Amino acid sequence: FEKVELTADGGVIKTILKKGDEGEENIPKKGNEVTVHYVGKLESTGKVFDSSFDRNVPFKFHLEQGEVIKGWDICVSSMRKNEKCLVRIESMYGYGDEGCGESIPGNSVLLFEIELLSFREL
Ligand SMILES: CO[C@H]1C[C@@H]2CC[C@@H](C)[C@@](O)(O2)C(=O)C(=O)N2CCCC[C@H]2C(=O)O[C@H]([C@H](C)C[C@@H]2CC[C@@H](O)[C@H](OC)C2)CC(=O)[C@H](C)/C=C(\C)[C@@H](O)[C@@H](OC)C(=O)[C@H](C)C[C@H](C)/C=C/C=C/C=C/1C
Repeated sequence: FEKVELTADGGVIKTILKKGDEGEENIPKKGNEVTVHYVGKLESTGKVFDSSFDRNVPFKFHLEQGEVIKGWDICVSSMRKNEKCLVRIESMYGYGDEGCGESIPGNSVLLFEIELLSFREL
């Protein structure tokens, strides 16, 4: 499995589950609205905290605008259209010491599957 470090400290590590368009490297760019599916779980307890797959509602955000946690901007920036990946995001690139509400404690390593479906620009 194609497995790579997206930050030099190993804080964001991506394993490719299914290769996308690697032949033509069809990759989104900063500012593009991206459409993905995802599932997120805590590495510590294994608890799944969210799944757009189970909702069956694809998730949209603008890439590299700080709309999402840094490890996501870094991860999705590296994905080819139709790629499915597993990404491990250390707390510094996630929610840090604060965590996120009742579902994500402080100092949490996060594991997400992300599937890049589509992207667009105005
Ligand atoms: C119901 O489900 C939520 C998503 C939930 C929230 C809580 C968590 C556990 C989680 O379960 O997703 C989760 O799985 C998670 O950790 N995610 C979601 C998928 C992307 C990665 C991560 C994340 O960054 O969430 C994000 C995290 C929770 C908060 C941000 C982290 C980065 C930091 O820089 C931001 O500060 C600004 C805050 C939430 C989001 O991905 C969304 C889309 C973005 C916003 C809320 C903020 O960026 C915001 O600015 C204020 C905006 O500018 C936006 C686009 C305005 C529009 C109208 C709002 C859309 C809201 C959609 C929210 C929905 C689908």
